[PDB]
Amino acid sequence: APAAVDWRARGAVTAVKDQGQCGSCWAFSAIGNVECQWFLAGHPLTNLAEQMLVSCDKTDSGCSGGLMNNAFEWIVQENNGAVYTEDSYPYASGEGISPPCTTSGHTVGATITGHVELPQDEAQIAAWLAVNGPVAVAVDASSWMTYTGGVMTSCVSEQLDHGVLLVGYNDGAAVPYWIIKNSWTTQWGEEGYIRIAKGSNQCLVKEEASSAVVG
Ligand SMILES: *[C@H](CS(=O)(=O)c1ccccc1)[C@H](CCCC)NC(=O)[C@@H]1CCCC[C@H]1C(=O)c1ccc(Cl)cc1
Repeated sequence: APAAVDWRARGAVTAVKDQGQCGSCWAFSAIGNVECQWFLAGHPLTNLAEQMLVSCDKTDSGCSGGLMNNAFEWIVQENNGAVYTEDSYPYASGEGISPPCTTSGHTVGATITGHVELPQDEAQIAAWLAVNGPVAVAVDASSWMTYTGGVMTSCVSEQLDHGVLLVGYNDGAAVPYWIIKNSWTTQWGEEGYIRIAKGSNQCLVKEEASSAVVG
């Protein structure tokens, strides 16, 4: 695999979003992944609608949490593969209450056919991401509240509680790291991103790595 990859530099990653006071991280993780996969399938970079999952994916629990894999399955199994544009289905859960699903008045922005579940192995996740693009992951982010930058080297790695998006890595740096997109505005971390040390399963990053497939 390449020594280093950063999908942001290819133009493949949308702007950092803001989940607000809702536990909808899982939806931002899944949607961010789809956004990138859709672009990498040869389509214009498009902001897609977390609110569609938060409100309409009843396998998951909206502002009380969810799984990215369930989101990918819901899109395929319950919405004919379709993901609406953010423009047509704006986020409406920032205060912590997700409104009822609305099926009308939205515009399809992307489609997916399925999803893959990646090995629990940082090297194999990196090799896959180098070729196929950004990957949704679950992490322990309990220690992330105060992060303002730098490579995180002592992440509390005890329980999965957050969903984020791997967009790159760097194996050659003095402390090798993952490059991770979060959903807590650009005011958090490194313009909304975090780097965590790579190779020691920091924050349990290898446990639940997956990606949508665009056909
Ligand atoms: C998003 C994480 S968060 O709210 O951004 C956050 C806040 C403080 C510290 C760290 C993170 C949500 C929060 C749910 C509960 C408020 N997390 C998730 O949805 C997790 C994402 C990865 C897999 C596990 C998942 C989770 O905790 C969960 C899934 C399903 C159900 Cl029913 C409940 C929880």
